[PDB]
Amino acid sequence: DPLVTTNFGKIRGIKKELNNEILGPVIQFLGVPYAAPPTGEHRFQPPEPPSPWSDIRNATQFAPVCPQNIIDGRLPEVMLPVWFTNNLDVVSSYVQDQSEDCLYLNIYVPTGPKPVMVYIHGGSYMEGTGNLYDGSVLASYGNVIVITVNYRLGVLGFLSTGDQAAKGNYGLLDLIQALRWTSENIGFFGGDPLRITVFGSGAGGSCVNLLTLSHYSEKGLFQRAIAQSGTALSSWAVSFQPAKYARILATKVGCNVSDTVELVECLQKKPYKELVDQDVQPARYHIAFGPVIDGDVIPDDPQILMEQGEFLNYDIMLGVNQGEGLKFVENIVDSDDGVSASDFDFAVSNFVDNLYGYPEGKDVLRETIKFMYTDWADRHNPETRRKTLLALFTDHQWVAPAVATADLHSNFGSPTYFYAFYHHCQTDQVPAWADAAHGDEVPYVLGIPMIGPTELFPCNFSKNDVMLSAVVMTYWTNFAKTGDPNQPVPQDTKFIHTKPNRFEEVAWTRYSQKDQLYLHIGLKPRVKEHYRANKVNLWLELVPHLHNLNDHHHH
Amino acid sequence: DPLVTTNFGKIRGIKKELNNEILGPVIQFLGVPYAAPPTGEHRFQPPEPPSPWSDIRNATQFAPVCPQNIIDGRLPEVMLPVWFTNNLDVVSSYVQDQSEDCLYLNIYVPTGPKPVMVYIHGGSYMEGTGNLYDGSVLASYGNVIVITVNYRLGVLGFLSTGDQAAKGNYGLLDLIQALRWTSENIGFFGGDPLRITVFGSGAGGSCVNLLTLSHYSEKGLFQRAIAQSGTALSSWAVSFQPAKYARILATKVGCNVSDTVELVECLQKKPYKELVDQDVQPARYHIAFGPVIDGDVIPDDPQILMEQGEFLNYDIMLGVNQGEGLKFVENIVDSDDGVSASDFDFAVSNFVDNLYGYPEGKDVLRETIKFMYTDWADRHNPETRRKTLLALFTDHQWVAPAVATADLHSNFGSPTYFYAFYHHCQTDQVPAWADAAHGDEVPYVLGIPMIGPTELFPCNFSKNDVMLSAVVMTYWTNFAKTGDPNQPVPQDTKFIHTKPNRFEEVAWTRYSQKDQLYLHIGLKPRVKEHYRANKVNLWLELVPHLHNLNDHHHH
Ligand SMILES: *[C@@H]1O[C@H](CO)[C@@H](O)[C@H](O)[C@H]1NC(C)=O
Ligand SMILES: *[C@@H]1O[C@H](CO)[C@@H](O)[C@H](O)[C@H]1NC(C)=O
Ligand SMILES: *[C@@H]1O[C@H](CO)[C@@H](O)[C@H](O)[C@H]1NC(C)=O
Ligand SMILES: *[C@@H]1O[C@H](CO)[C@@H](O)[C@H](O)[C@H]1NC(C)=O
Ligand code: NI
Repeated sequence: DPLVTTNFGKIRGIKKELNNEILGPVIQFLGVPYAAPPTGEHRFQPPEPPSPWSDIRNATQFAPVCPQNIIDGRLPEVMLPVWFTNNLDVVSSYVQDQSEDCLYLNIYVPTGPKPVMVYIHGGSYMEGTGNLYDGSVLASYGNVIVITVNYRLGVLGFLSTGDQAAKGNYGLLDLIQALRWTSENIGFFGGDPLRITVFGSGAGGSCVNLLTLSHYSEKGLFQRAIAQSGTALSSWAVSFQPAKYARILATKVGCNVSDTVELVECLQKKPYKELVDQDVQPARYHIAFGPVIDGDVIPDDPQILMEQGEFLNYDIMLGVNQGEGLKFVENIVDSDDGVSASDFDFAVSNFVDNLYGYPEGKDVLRETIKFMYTDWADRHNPETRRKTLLALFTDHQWVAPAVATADLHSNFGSPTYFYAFYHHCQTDQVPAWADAAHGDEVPYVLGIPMIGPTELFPCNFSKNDVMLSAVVMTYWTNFAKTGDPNQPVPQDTKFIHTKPNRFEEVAWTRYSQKDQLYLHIGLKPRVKEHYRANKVNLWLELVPHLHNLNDHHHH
Repeated sequence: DPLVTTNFGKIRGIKKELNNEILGPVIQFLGVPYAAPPTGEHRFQPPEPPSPWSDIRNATQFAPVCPQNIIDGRLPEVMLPVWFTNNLDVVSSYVQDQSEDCLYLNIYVPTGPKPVMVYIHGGSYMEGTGNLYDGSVLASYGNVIVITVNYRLGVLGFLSTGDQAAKGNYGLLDLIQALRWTSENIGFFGGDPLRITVFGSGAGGSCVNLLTLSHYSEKGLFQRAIAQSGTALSSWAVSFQPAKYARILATKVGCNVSDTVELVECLQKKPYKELVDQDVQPARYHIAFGPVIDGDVIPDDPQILMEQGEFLNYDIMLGVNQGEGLKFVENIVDSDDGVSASDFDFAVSNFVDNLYGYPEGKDVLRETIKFMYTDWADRHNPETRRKTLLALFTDHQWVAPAVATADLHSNFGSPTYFYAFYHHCQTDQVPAWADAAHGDEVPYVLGIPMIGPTELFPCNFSKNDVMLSAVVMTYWTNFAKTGDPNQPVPQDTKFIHTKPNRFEEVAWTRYSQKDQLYLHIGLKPRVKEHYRANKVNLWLELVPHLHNLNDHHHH
């Protein structure tokens, strides 16, 4: 009978055996309230502490998830993890039970104080749940406590009128409240509040970075951050026109009045289902509801905050996957796995126009970008065209921003580590020609290969996948334990790996803007330098110069 | 007693043994007049046939060379072959005996009709002599007749008033006259007038290409062309402001009168040395005296003629050397063999402004070129900077023009072959870090390694140099024999090679604009595709687009 007494009352967890003969069991505390329900007058308001209870509260099953709709095709596939979009039937079972009363977290405890890794999920800020990420294997394997969190999503978590009526960022404030709850109560579970690492993939990674830029993350709250395939600098990390979308939403539900306070009060009267089901489309590659620059939680544009080093110095780990942008080209690839020269020019031109605006003069940007992403040493290959087009989207939305983020963190003294993920397990839902796509590193970080194929992750993981997952978890948990991916657990070959550990002699060197060393995570691992340096510098150095040659405007 | 009766009279040659035990001797006919002396009223006039003689004329020693000055530092080192500029003391001995009466050619005959290879020398159109190129080894080894030619140089060979007073191109007309003489008389020496191949390096290669664009090269005159490191499309292949320089020269010698006919008549009265010794400097990277677009010999801009396929369909072979542009950077390299970021920016910017003119608006060209030639994967390496800067000059002045030439020839049906020369023998006069420079292929084509170091080519040639020279001569002479570098002599290993022939299994595939297959000539030979495709397309496609973004002007 796993009982723990927290500052709010006694809680009962549940022991769970893992589907691996080597891994020990864990104790799970599911559906733990970390804040009061954000309902009634508390909708569109910062989270309040949870109410205490006098008996023993059971935490043996997941609590309802935050309101969302993932079955009507409103989800931006180019932004969400492929494992999620390709397995909607299973994902749906995890979010079938919903409620506005959804501020709960899950704790996985292995059977001195242990490091705590807090996972922040996120695809587009509109959907998901930490419940989708089983932290059992990571906890048991790395001997760390793993926590998954549910924070307010979409409209309920991010609506903002651009003024005092609704300041936005409720979902981020929930994450901060979950971190405060953890800091104050995890010791009761055997956790170390002085060694808290927050990690997340995709929009979850964006959340991680945004938290490091907020003064609400007081010194000492958490110590390290791991942002996988997600930054605060991408076009879809922040909502820059919140008021516009708040009013479009209001108009659709019959609440669009002149006064913003009355508008919000009206929205607070609506059944949450009504707000969630409306179709509010943002510009392509951008978001409608999400983090906003309120001047308080998020003090200014993240780019400015980063350039000016407006963040505490956490230990930082970040990276990207070889082929993040799969969904960007998957639909235009012909039956021969190739992309035509015409589809290529069309795709590149439209992407540039949406991100940089239409030129009011003679174009130079589109012409230059098409030239740069054309393999002149093999310009006739339709498959190579597919590859370079995919690389363009990957470089622009993930690689460039990640490098810009790494450069600034190291420049300002944050111990930084960078990785490029070049491995994955292909399911029957992904093209045979595809490389690791957005979200593909998640199963490895969570140790799914160690417990075999699951409903959520059905790929038939190989022994090499198990070995690689073990390697990744060792680096990730070493980082959680010391802020150094190499300490204290060496990369050795043990029965758990099932195959020789190919990283035995690979020390993950710290990243610096000068050498830019990074870990190439794959079956042929090694530390390399200047990840895709040519394309990264094209986007960060040359393009801005060319962009300023003309006046541009959007629509 | 080597006697031959030509259409103009009997000529006596001289037998010559070669410094190689395997090679047979050759009969040399040196100083054979192929035209009448272009003196008096014949200065600045097309060449006339030579006068016949009734006795036996001796052709056992070189005739005086055409007027020139190579000792006062007026020679543009960036344009001339390195072996020439680095060994002026020896070169000077070959041009010490000069005369305006200089239209003579040299014939090398091996001891059915044999193919004839006519070598056209040329550094900047102002200096040199075919006498510098001993065709003995090529003739003996390949069993072909080799001819070297002396044509009018500099002022005497190319002065033009831009009108009828002096139409220019006298030196080119001399080459045509030498080819006509060869066509009509080489059979008397055992040569085949139906298999005449013209070849040349540097400005000599430019001459070769210009001849293919002239209507004066009537169908049947010659059948094949080999242009080594030289085209008719480079900035220094043609003189575009002839009148301007004709008048600057006239002013310097006291002949600048208003009437162009009177100006020319005055120049015709001057001692040739007076015209040769004047310092007439053209714009950097351009020429003052050289081929001009007269609308007759050269009907229009070579670029236009090439785009429109205005040339007969010859068998063509063309190529470039790995590091042509050595002299462009050699002087700015520090004692550490590197180039600073500042010197790099300065060199690139100045080169671009000279070739493209100064922009009258915000620059885009300089910024883009600097970005393209920066190795972002090793941006801190000063030696890499040296290499990329050298590559920039090489790509622009030699590679791009050669590829443009090859593409057009193949597009219009000319059987085309392309090579990249990646081997050389370093003398103690060139930097240890340098790769094959401009003119470095000459010793190999001429078989110099077979006879050991010479006064002109003092490098201590290795066994591999001998082997490679043998390989090159086989490809070149096979081309002369059949128009196909692979027939009829196979690339086998014989005692003459001294080392195993590394090209035994390397068939030189024909070049096409689609596959752009070329022969990589080096110690690790093989046919490759799309030589430096990225940089070539940058210059041929992207740059022209960026150039048109602004109005540009020169000074
Ligand atoms: C809590 O769980 C216990 C053990 O399964 C059960 O007996 C009880 O009915 C549940 N509800 C509570 C909190 O009493
Ligand atoms: C909501 O009302 C305001 C003021 O009446 C108006 O400006 C706005 O367009 C309306 N919202 C929309 C987009 O329909
Ligand atoms: C030509 O060469 C021959 C043989 O060396 C020599 O006898 C003669 O004097 C030379 N002069 C001429 C033109 O006969
Ligand atoms: C030569 O004379 C002409 C006309 O008298 C003049 O235009 C030209 O500038 C003179 N040549 C030079 C460049 O000195
Ligand atoms: Ni000017």
